[PDB]
Amino acid sequence: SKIRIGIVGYGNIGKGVEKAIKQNDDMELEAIFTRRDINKVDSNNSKLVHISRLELYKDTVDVMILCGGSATDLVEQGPMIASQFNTVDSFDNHGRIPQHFERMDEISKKAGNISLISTGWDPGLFSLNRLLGESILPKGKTHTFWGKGVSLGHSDAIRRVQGVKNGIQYIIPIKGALDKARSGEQCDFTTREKHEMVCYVVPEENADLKKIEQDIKTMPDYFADYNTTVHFITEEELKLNHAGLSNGGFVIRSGNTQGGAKQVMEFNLNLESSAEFTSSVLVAYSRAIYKLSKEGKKGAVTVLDIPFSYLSPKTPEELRKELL
Amino acid sequence: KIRIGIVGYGNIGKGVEKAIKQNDDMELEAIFTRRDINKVDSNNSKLVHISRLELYKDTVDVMILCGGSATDLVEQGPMIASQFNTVDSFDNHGRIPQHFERMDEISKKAGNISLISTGWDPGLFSLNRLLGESILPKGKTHTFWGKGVSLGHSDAIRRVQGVKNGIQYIIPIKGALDKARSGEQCDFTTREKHEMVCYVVPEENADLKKIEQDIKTMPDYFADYNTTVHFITEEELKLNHAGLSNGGFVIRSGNTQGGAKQVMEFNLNLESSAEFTSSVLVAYSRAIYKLSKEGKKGAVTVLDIPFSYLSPKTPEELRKELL
Ligand SMILES: CC(C)CC(=O)C(=O)O
Repeated sequence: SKIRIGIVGYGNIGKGVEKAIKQNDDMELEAIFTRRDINKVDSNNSKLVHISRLELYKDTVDVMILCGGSATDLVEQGPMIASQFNTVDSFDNHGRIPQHFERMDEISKKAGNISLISTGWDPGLFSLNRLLGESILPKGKTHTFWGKGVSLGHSDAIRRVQGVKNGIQYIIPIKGALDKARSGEQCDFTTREKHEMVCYVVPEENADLKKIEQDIKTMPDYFADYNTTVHFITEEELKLNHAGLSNGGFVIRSGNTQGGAKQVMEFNLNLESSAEFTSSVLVAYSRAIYKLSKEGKKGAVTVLDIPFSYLSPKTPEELRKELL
Repeated sequence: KIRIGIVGYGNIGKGVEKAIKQNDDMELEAIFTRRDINKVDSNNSKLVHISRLELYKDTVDVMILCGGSATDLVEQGPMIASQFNTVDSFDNHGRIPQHFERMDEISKKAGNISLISTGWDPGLFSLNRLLGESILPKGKTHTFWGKGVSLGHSDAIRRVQGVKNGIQYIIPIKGALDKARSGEQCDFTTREKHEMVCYVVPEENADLKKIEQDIKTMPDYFADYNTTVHFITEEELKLNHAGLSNGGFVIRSGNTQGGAKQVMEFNLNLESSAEFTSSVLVAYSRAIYKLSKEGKKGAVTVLDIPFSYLSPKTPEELRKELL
């Protein structure tokens, strides 16, 4: 009696979800809903179904994983699906999370369904670890760093600079700050001390390299506040070595005991494929939502409300014997 | 406001006392000791003889069992659970299933809740082993225990004839640790992951030292590890081996469909191992308090508790701040 999963959106995350479901013997992919004309997108991928027929799958989908195609509804249609299915999404706008919760909570309850919002690595796993850290060590400081990954906005920003043909940006934690955080010494970090930015640019012929470097570095709202390095490369090297699909980060709680003893907790991720990891997280949490939906849990929930036991297909006894 | 009772005043109990002070929503009702009334009125404190534990019915919300002995907890845990909600750090992994059943039976019948085996391992490390396995079902989990005392093995060596007193350390092997992190995945033998270093204060007759190295051949505890053994004086052990610091690593190295290297790591660097356990116990007491009020009964483990229950903040404050 497999868990029937439904995927909304067939972008990198939707594709990643489909893949991860193959690593989970207790799950079955029922359908992948897409806005694209599946008449063209072929026909022999039995799973593809046009988004207009989503409603027809109310009795065949236990959990719908929202992988926002890659446009507006990628922040606007959790509500529309929630009224028909139990949902799981990775809404990542931290500032608007409180509001997303309320919206999904109303719709979820009103429909007698459960909706998991803001899961993934951050929000998601990183959130859980910040929580754990400040709960276990009430006195101390939390430090989150976002490992080497691309900042889409920044790459577009770089492309706006005169003389720049193409390019990519990376935000990278500064080892100095990581070491200090990991050491027991407490401290607050300035933006400039936590992360640096590295750009790899393909210049237009001629252009003026020293000038591009300074236009990027002094760029307000993007690089001005960070130590920024600019490397010049060819289009080939960009395509070859800057796919930009990797990422990671660190969540560190530096606390002090009562007598001044230094206690440090750390959680970190090293992901060769950011999207596929987010997808794996989405899938695991689908198992939890399915379980909670059966127990009649109603409304919206975050990773903060879910016991880790629900993420596993093993029985409580098996977990206590093998992993505790 | 949450009334805490501390059972046992060893290093963990002491650590719990101080940890409670770091929590505004908590209050220490009493510290229960098994020390004879052989005292100077005590020496003054929050210390109360264990025989009076029963008098605290309906004045204590959670009894944190700080005993470091899993063997004693076998019987003591059940006794307390029949009277109060409890939280313990039963650390004998092989016997957890039994401890769980016994505490479960007892707490259920008494309408109380009993959290067993919390701390850093069992506890935090257990949670991360589960998280790793669930997130990356296709991979390998590797746990290492940073440099520090292993305690059990300290008493273990204390069984070798000729050893009066001693201490033992477990130390992760950098090579194994780095490989685990690489995401290359693989299997390590016990010997490839940790090494053991002992310091022994010997003799009962200026005993045989070559034989003392009965430690190296000791099944289970040692032998599976490259174990070094140093002989020192009681004096040396006292001033140079107060093994308080410790830590460890829990790494999940996996691959997603396609071979992409994905690595998850959780680790601890603790200057005061006992006090960290104390902090963990206290935070979990809050969750147990909350659960008890919800009518939850029976035994639970860290695996059954949502992280939100560990915080005094409101569900709204957590989403606005930490999510
Ligand atoms: C989704 C992107 C537009 C976010 C962004 O601005 C960035 O990553 O730099």
